[PDB]
Amino acid sequence: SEKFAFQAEVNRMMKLIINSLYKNKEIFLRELISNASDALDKIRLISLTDENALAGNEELTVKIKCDKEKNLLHVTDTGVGMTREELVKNLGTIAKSGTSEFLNKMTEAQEDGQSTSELIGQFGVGFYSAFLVADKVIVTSKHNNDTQHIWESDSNEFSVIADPRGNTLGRGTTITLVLKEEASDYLELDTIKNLVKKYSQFINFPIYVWSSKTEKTVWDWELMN
Repeated sequence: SEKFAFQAEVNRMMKLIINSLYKNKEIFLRELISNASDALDKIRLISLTDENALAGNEELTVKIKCDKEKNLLHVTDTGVGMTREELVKNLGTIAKSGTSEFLNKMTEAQEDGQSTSELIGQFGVGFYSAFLVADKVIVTSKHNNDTQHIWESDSNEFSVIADPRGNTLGRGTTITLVLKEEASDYLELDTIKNLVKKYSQFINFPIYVWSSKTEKTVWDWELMN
């Protein structure tokens, strides 16, 4: 277990973003899906140049799941996944070149009143919008060149620890959200299914949502796109 603090710029960008979308929280799910999407492309492309790319988990899916009892929301993809170093640099710092660009474009557009929603998605920095509805955000990730790890933060800091459960993902990443009190509605299946459906009609991968039929009840992944 090792704790860290966010780069300054990432603290600023976290706020802009939480500010930009303050009245359209639902967008946090749009992004979490996009990211997943991107992650799955990453590996697919990689499967072109490597015969063992999918050896860890032969699937390429995105699977949402609500846990009302424990107040949790999960969004797992069998994408490329992240190594320990990337969890710390990609989430805790301004690693890319296009991220700095977004910090500038965002402040210039936000000042002249122009639409920003598109900016966040444009530069894929949408991950931080998860703090709009979550008190705690946890990212479990297994990548082919490392072991499984856990990242967790309440935005005031973050920490990374190797996952004591061992490689349970195969390959991929799980974004676990500890929902705020005012977001307990995102735990309702019907609410989640419409939002997932609404933001995945452009994903090149199948997106499932652990659902119930129903007293006899049957639970199973339901294809949404």
